[PDB]
Amino acid sequence: DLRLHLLLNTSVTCNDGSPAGYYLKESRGSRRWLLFLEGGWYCFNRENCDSRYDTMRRLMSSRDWPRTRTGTGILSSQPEENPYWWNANMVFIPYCSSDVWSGASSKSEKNEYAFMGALIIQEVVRELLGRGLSGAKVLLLAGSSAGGTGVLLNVDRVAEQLEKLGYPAIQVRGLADSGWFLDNKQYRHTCCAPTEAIRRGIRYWNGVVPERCRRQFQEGEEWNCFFGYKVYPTLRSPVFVVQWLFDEAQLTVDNVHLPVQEGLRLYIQNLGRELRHTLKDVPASFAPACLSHEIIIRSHWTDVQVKGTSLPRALHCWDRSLHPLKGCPVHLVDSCPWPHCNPSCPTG
Ligand SMILES: *[C@@H]1O[C@H](CO)[C@@H](O)[C@H](O)[C@H]1NC(C)=O
Repeated sequence: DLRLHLLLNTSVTCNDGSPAGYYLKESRGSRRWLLFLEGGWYCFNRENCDSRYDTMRRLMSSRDWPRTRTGTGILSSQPEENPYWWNANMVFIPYCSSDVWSGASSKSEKNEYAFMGALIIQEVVRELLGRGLSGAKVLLLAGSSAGGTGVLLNVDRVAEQLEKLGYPAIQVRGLADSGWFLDNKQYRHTCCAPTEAIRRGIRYWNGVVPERCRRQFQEGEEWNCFFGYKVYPTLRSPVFVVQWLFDEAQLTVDNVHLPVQEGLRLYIQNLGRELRHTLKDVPASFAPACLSHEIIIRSHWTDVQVKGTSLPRALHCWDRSLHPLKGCPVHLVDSCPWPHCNPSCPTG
């Protein structure tokens, strides 16, 4: 029910130079817009991007994209599946730039691949203004995994872009799902250490980060802005953070692969404690004590609860807060210390 549109500006491309695009389901009565950034890791040199092109080509190219996609979770148009924003205009932006949505570089005689993630978002926003976004009251930029980090890197640029295009009434907000990572010590050492790979990626991609964060960390240190707890305080747009306390991707880059003995037990408990600590001053957040990865486009996303409140409810309470609320909380972080100490955790 979401229909493919390739970008009219065909200079804004996926990795291999094919045009980027978006899937759109309009809702005629609605002034709410949901733009969702797909995730799927990244690549950061010629050799690992070549490998990704062999076996993950849909993440690098639009050549084989289907004409439609079915919206699931927060992208579902059915109230039964999506209590939050079922009647919104929905946009799914495929991740085909392998750059955590940060890149601003074209394929050229010096570049085998194009890394245009940041420009893809800008161009989607620009072309949507002629399809009804000009009349929007709220634009929620959402995303899972690398797309969740992409929200953090791009939400304020979308707000700046709309302001400079003459649309200061559109309220831009962010929803970052499973994109809030820690640059912590690995349980065992190896690469991968995400700090080093992101450092190399930014140079390979011509990656860009939000301006205030860039000005804090300065040249050569912009990799810091890919880490939510560092970039979030620099952002002006309201951002709701969704993060499993024991995220599978975090554990993977930490070289944890699950009878747990004391060293690993303490490692996992300390990871949950550190994640919880970084969310202490994030007023809008949903952080269940589960070992999982992504939530908001999963069909059963309504099932998990923190302190008896589901994520669709928390997001609705967030909406109300942006118009504390009795019985409508927006800060929901588990305090129990082990995966699945919350009984509503996904089953697998
Ligand atoms: C196409 O996109 C590029 C890169 O974002 C930009 O420089 C150029 O002005 C755009 N052209 C049109 C016609 O939108």
